Amino acid sequence: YRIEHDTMGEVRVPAKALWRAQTQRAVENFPISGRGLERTQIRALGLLKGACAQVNSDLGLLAPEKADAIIAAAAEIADGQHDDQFPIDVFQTGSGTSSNMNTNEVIASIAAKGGVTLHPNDDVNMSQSSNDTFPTATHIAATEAAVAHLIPALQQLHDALAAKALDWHTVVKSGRTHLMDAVPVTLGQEFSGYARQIEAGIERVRACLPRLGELAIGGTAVGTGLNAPDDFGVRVVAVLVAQTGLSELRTAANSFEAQAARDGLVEASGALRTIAVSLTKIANDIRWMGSGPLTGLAEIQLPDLPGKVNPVLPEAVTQVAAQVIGNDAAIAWGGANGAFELNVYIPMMARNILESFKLLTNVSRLFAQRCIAGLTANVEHLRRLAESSPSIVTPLNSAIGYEEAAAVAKQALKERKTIRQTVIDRGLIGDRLSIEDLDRRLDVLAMAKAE
Amino acid sequence: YRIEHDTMGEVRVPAKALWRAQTQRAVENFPISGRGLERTQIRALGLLKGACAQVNSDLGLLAPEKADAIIAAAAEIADGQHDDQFPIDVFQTGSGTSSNMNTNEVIASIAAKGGVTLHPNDDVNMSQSSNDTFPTATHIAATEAAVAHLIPALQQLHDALAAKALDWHTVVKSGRTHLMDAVPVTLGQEFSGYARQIEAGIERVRACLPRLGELAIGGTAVGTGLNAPDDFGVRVVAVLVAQTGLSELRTAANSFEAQAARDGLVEASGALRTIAVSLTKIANDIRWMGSGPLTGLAEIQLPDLKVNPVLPEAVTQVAAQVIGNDAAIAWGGANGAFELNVYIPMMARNILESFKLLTNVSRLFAQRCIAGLTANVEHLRRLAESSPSIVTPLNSAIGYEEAAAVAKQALKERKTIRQTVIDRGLIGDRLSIEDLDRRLDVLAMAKA
Amino acid sequence: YRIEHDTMGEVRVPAKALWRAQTQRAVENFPISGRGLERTQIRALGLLKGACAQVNSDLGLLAPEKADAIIAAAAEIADGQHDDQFPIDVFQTGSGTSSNMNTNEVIASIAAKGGVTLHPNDDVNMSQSSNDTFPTATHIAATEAAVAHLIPALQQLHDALAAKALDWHTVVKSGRTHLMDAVPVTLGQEFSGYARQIEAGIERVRACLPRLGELAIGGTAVGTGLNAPDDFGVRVVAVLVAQTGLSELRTAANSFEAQAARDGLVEASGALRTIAVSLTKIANDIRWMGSGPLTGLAEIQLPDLGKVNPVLPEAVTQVAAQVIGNDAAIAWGGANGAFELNVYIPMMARNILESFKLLTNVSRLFAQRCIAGLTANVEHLRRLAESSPSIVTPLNSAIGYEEAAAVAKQALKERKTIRQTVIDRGLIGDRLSIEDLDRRLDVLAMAKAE
Amino acid sequence: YRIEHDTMGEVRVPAKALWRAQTQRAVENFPISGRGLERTQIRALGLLKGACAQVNSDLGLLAPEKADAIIAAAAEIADGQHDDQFPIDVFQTGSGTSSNMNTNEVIASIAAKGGVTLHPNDDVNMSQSSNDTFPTATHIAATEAAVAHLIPALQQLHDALAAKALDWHTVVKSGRTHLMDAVPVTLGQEFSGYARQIEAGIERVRACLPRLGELAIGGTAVGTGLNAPDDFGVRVVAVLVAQTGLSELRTAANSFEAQAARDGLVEASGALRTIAVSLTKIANDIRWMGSGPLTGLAEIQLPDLQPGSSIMPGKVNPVLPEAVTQVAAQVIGNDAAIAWGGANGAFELNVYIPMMARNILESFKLLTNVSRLFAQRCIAGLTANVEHLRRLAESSPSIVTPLNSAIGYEEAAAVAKQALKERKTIRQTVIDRGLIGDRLSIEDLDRRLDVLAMAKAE
Ligand SMILES: COc1ccc(S(=O)(=O)N2CCc3ccccc3CC2)cc1NC(=O)Cc1n[nH]c(=O)c2ccccc12
Ligand SMILES: COc1ccc(S(=O)(=O)N2CCc3ccccc3CC2)cc1NC(=O)Cc1n[nH]c(=O)c2ccccc12
Ligand SMILES: [Mg+2]
Repeated sequence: YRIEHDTMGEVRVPAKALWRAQTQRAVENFPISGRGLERTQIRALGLLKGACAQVNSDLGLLAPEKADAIIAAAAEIADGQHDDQFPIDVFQTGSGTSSNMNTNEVIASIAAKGGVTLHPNDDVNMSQSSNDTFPTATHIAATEAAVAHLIPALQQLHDALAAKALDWHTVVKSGRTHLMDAVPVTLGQEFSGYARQIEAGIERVRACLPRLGELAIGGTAVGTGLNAPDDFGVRVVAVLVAQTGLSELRTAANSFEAQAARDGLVEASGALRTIAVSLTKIANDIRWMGSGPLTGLAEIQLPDLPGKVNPVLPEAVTQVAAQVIGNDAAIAWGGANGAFELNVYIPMMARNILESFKLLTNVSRLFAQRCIAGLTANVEHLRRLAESSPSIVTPLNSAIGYEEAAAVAKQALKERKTIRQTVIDRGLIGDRLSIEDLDRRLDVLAMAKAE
Repeated sequence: YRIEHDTMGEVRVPAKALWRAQTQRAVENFPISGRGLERTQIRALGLLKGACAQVNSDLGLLAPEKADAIIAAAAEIADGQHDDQFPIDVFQTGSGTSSNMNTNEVIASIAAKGGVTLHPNDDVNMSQSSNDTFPTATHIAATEAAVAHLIPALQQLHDALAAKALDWHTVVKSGRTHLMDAVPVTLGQEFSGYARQIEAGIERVRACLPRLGELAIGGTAVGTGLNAPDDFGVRVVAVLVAQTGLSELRTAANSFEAQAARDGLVEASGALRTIAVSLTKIANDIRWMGSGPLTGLAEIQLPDLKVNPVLPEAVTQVAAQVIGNDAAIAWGGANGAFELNVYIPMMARNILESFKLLTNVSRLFAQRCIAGLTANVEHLRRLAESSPSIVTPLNSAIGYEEAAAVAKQALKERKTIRQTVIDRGLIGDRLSIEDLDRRLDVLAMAKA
Repeated sequence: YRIEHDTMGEVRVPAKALWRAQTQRAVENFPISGRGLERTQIRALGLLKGACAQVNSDLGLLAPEKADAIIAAAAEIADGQHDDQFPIDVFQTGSGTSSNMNTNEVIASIAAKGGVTLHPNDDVNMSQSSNDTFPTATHIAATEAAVAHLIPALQQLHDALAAKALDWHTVVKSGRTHLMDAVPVTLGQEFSGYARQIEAGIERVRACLPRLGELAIGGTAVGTGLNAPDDFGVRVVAVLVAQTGLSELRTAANSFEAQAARDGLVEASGALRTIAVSLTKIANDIRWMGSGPLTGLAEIQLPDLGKVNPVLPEAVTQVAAQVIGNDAAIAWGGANGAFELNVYIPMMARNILESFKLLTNVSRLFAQRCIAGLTANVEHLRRLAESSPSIVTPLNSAIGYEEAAAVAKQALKERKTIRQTVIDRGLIGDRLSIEDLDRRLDVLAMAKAE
Repeated sequence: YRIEHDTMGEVRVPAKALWRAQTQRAVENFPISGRGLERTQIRALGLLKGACAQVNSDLGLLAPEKADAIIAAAAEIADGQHDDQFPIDVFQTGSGTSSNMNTNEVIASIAAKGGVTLHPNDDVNMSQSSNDTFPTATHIAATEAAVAHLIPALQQLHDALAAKALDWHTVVKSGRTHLMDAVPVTLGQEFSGYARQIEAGIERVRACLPRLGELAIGGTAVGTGLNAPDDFGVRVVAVLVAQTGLSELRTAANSFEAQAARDGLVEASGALRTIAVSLTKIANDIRWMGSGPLTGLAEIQLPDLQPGSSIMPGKVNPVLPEAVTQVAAQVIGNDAAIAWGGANGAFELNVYIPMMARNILESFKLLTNVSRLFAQRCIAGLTANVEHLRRLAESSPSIVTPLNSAIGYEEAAAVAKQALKERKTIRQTVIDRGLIGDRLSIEDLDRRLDVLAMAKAE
């Protein structure tokens, strides 16, 4: 071990570690979850520290040699070379200051190897505060997870569901309302519904981006921008947009709102919770569709991970959905409980919203590729049940009367025959209606209003 | 106390009641909460039945005498004249079919008083099903609640907060982070943050309207539109837009999504939940600011309705209720099956209550709390003059090196920057007292 | 439209209103939800005011003619005769002081009609504060809801489920795991599981009562009992226990915890949330088992209120959703007390008391109008159990797993019993008698019932 | 690397991996969270497989050399020696069958290193199924977390709060109701309330154990017990209780309820949710009482744990109350996830077990760890600003009430008005208005205005 110090005194630190005294104190203060920042969060802190040093350099506030060493070290952090040098618990000081110091200290150590002396706070934290940096890194990570990862994953799941809507356009089957047999639909129409739920999910994510992409950087300790250049925020955002290509990143509309609250994470988590609600309905219908092979609905077969496969992907999707709903409740709880100039629930809110992004992204692509794409429909079976359902007797009423339509439905169900065969077996053809009229009235695909 | 004849026997119905047998059976079946539809929901059911009758008349499917009687009876319901004719529990069949039939029966009874005979099903429910009517009325009610009521109430609260942000632009005070003394801010800056939260709230509600305003009407039993005209939905929506002025009402993008799911309600509830989260921070800050007057922060004085912060308490309690309602909505939203989500009456109760609570408490908070707040200006300046200071504004006078030495000695000896500058003998040609006091001025440090 | 003169001006009060100026101001201050206190919280406020007057009379603090007038007026409130005299919104001052004052004013107005003058504060609120009364009434109402109403309702549902478990003891059917076919169970075994869920629900409600029944009365403004007799709490609780028979009512273990927090309501709501979770599983299984009549599971028929919509399972799952939401609102209020007082009490009381009422009413309806009248498709369920690929495993030691897999495939394709398939494939002989086959494919024995 | 053969083809497995083909398929099937089972779940799966092998040996179903090898391998897993051999995602098949097979495969691989051949299914999974094992291990883990870790941690916090309540028995201060000035209390009374919240928290955990400790073992695939000995569950429970000392473990009252539902986890989460609600109140009150030191309430001082800021060099922050309130938020979210999973079983199996297990065991761990840290690094070192607190109590308008019977409520109200206006003590204001004489001696004033007696401390 080695001796390091801070404004509170002296601290023993692992002789080898890139982090310094403040990080070590936080390792000792917060042994709670045993989990630290995720790859996406460390990448965002690296991007931000690089962009700050670039702007400080551009404003002649920081020596070029120091800015260059920060930019190079921060690039190594953003690329993933130093993940082991972020040991601090998620459950740390609410502003995320410990993690901010962790980035500063690691950057200084990297620079030192390369012969450059950086002061973690006077150089690596120049023009910044703990209060504006950690939420900025959080909103970069959440915006990147929304734009670069979740939206493309939902688009892949949308396309797989729309492809089934088209493939199954004429696959007529029983409708089901209240779980009870209803007038006909097609599997295609039901999948067009699932596709619309996912398309609307993408619209929900896009609608939250004008506020999710807002960054606190430049507001310093309390939102006033004291101890930063007046244009720090607009300059740093311009660097982050050019480096990431995320045009959704923007300076906060109000510098006080951006630090006193995290309402943009609450808003975004509501979009994710809505997707989790949509995915629950889609996955539940699909596993019920596959149920059997004998005693269930046996409408479709899920691909094996023939008719006896456990619906394991639907199970993963509905478990992810449960986790997103829980995470959402934790996010709203932290969101509400800010005071005055700072919301001090940022590390916990960050853990939860980034996890929700990751789970939905990963499960959506698996569901699309390994469940949706390989579903096969029991087409003739579905049509035979639709043609045999008491639900389709209604259009006979005007030809044969209510009482006889009811007797047809009862006999068809008891004898396990089609409506068409029962109407013939009861001797109703000629008297009340012709074969041509019967085939028009009982055409189940026409009844589903599909072609 | 009259008796009626249902195809499972004899049903006694109160004599002044306009509902008939199906509604009276639903009253007997669902004695669960003892609360029925709200007036917003009754109004929306009246609007939908008048619009359907109009379109069935325009298409020649319904005789103009019957259409006229349905339209007149529907206008009375939409006008609030029959809010006592809807006795069915919220906790009813999950399609809302019972309340749909309640509307059909009341219109039939209103029509019969003017000498016209209507069949509740064949005439008043023509081209509609048991499953596309109650979700349509729910979305009409929620869209009206968002556009005509909530957004203007939030704008009133925004304008009250923004007016204080301007009044108090130079009312300097101490910042607080982690509840600890921080560098100066103004009371106006804090109120500018509150105003932005409510402005972002209005943006959040606006953002959900393209989906909240989607109506299922025309989809009939399963979403296929069987037994409705092909253009029923588009024609009914046009009548509803014309009659209500709500341009946000639209036909569903997908007629299956619009009946299998209520995801539009779940989305909208998320916006309301975010507003509840914002209101909690605003209300909490305001009651803390008003706390004391000896044991608290005593920064502001709330209007009296030793003043208890009763409107901040009402706001925070409303916020709690919107959070619970939101959880119930998401639970019902997720539990659809195949062609129908059967949680509609519960989801409707919860999202329409959330709209109403937020509307009503926002206007009360704006008018009877925010507008009348008074700042304790001299107290707030004394707190600002006790905040930590920084040496940065001395750099141009004593240089980076001396400024850094001032900062170190101030921390070590637990002194202010100001006293440390004086104690180090730094007052001279490089730095007058005037210049020290101008550089460290607390309102300049708030950068207003 | 009669008129009243306040400490702050004039107030118009409805003529047939028994409330006075403080209530009317609260009506004007809080037009938020349009919903006031429930019948159970009005009753509890009457109970509490009667017992407080009894004790103030017993200690010689209150003239007995005034105490008698309060006791008579409070009894009318407790008996539900004045449910229309409580117009204040739920969303009021967070201590429930407005509703406290509403009760004091209504009692004074009832007393006035019988010739007795009571000061709402000095007489009806004697020894009490604005902060220990409303939460005491909340905990009386919630404890009475748990003990007199919800437990007996849950016991009625338990007994209905258990009676089905016994009637269907030998009704063999396919198990289902992951929604896929599995080895046999009986409908009786499944209903015995539902019954245990409800019996465990009753255990969960019983387990929260030591803390749900804790009353703050006597703690006055901050929990110290300043301006009350030292034994006010134990005296008032003893009168409430004697009058109501509710032995679960008790003084708070800690008078500060009883006012700074409402953790007993949060605890109780968790038990109600667990019951809602159990009822969701039971109601969902029942509506799935009734699905059809052609394209669903068609295991049972629900009674009308095999084409019946499952309307009571829909009522039960909707109520369960409301209980879950209410539970989230209660926890939110519970967490956000400050120092000597939690000021979310009216919101918490609304939510907890609604949850109790919905679960009570829907459990009785579910037991009586759904569970009691279910009918099983007994022969059909046995035919599917006897035709399932899941039951060929006990053939392996006779014919090997490869021929057992061939039997399973042919039984499913030809829609025949495993028994008939084994006979049709010519496997009856020295390796397998008809009697040994019938032992190996005895699906009811595979379910291992009593 | 090193190659293997499934029934569905050839699988490559890391070289130092003790898992086999089924585990490697699950790794490829569920790349969702990148997080697998925690230490406590792995331990429980080890305990369970050892107890099962012991019972199968006792009943003469499993050869003793095979049982001894499973027992030895399972003890290594339960001792935390193999925490890196469970790579499967939490978000797996909802019965937890993947993690069950992972345990069977790791045990077979440990035994093979000692020259004994075990079939992961026919030996290590003997008398068990893919559905009654993972929920049994979940309930063992949750019961152990409640009894061995959380209750002791909560007791430590209770004792720290109760010690402050006693040290501060006479530390008089103004009450606060609605955040407004109220009549006197002691800091000791407030801390006795916080102590009771934590003690009630322990009572809530104890009250759930009769159902949390119920185990599905012996139920097999659908709860019937088919393909297992009639008494397998009571025999496995007897072994677990004897080896662990966990008296709360029991065989389920109903074998169907035990597999079709996880209501015991929903119930236990409710107790943890209530503790999070109590901890929120305690931690919020403490950081408010520590607020300032110049612009806040400055009632107490929290022990300094790390530098608060670089811009404000000497500012120190209530970091432990922030950790506690963040944990509480996580426990409330976790609780919502668990209830959601608990409600959505179907027929003979609830298929939300891995997700419900992750959330319930995380809530136990966060609450245990943060409770100990709050007790040792915050509560134990709090110091009260006694003279500040007494000065405010002695200047409070709220304390004029006991003057009423001497000078009347109108004159008492004038004393309060004046004191508050002129920033004086009530005692001094009563003097500066000449009221000491006939109706009121100087010692009679000091008896009426005794702020500690007004707090009515036992
Ligand atoms: C999950 O639903 C099923 C699963 C499998 C099969 S099956 O292909 O394996 N099948 C062959 C057909 C048959 C012929 C004669 C006797 C019995 C059977 C039943 C077995 C059918 C079904 N549904 C039905 O039999 C539907 C049904 N129709 N008519 C009714 O009167 C009736 C009464 C009660 C419940 C359901 C029914
Ligand atoms: C809800 O499940 C059902 C509902 C109704 C009925 S029914 O009684 O109305 N019925 C009579 C039997 C029959 C005879 C010949 C051809 C078709 C049919 C089906 C119609 C059966 C079923 N289930 C099945 O047919 C089950 C089944 N068995 N064998 C399979 O190979 C198969 C393949 C795909 C899907 C399911 C199956
Ligand atoms: Mg003070």
